[PDB]
Amino acid sequence: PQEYTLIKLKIHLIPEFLGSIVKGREVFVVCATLRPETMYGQTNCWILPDGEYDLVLAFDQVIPDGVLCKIFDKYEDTMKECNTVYICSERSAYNMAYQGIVPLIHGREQGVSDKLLPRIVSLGKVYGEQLIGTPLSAPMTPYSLIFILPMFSISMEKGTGIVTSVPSDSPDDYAALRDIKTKPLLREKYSIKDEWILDPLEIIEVPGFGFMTAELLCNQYKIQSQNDSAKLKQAKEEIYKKEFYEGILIRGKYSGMKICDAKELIRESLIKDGYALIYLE
Repeated sequence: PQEYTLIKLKIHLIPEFLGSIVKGREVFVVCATLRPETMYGQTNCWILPDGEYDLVLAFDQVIPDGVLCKIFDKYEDTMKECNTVYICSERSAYNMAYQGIVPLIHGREQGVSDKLLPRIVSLGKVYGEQLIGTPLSAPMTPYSLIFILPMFSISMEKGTGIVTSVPSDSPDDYAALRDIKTKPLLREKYSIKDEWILDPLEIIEVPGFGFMTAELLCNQYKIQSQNDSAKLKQAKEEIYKKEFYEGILIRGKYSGMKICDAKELIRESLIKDGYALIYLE
């Protein structure tokens, strides 16, 4: 029952097809991480192309034993406290509703019965593929626009089904990004443009590994595709732990600190500046 940082990546250019649905509201794509420290190295964002994601109305402010949420009679009642849209899985939007991050509204249950059934405010459904190439304004990374690209190893059953890419220090991200870089047939299939593919960033030094720890571990485990999920799971646990203790930040406000010393502060800052939320799951 764990504490995630939910990172907000703002859509920088709203696709035509979503302009009617969105209506001058700020839209953010949202992703859950355990490693806010790593957000200095975002190169892209990852989405499941066949995944179905909702455009979910959300509270502008959150109030961060157990937790509150709010219900309203109708869509029109929320427009006061809610001028914000999050793209995410329906599943994860329900979790956010039950922690007070999105509004609920009075729905009536299907069928013969009267029973009150709380619903989120979905403005529409969208497939991931329809968002590939979308520019996002990402917090902390010095590339400051980054793009949505496809990753086929994403589970819709976890987080929001949309994920951050730090190929410098995430084996999954290294692997999915290398699959894009080295498979021209795959680029052509998703109309991937060369300018959407940004290089890894040097952000975290680990004694004996340097600044591309994910690439070295992928090699050491012999990870050949983003689909090698036993090896990736294992390697993800290794890098996590290794970087927690031995990793040194070489970027941003807290450069020169060990990650175990800076992680909390970095996370506090993200929540305080509005770049992220706490999300339990």
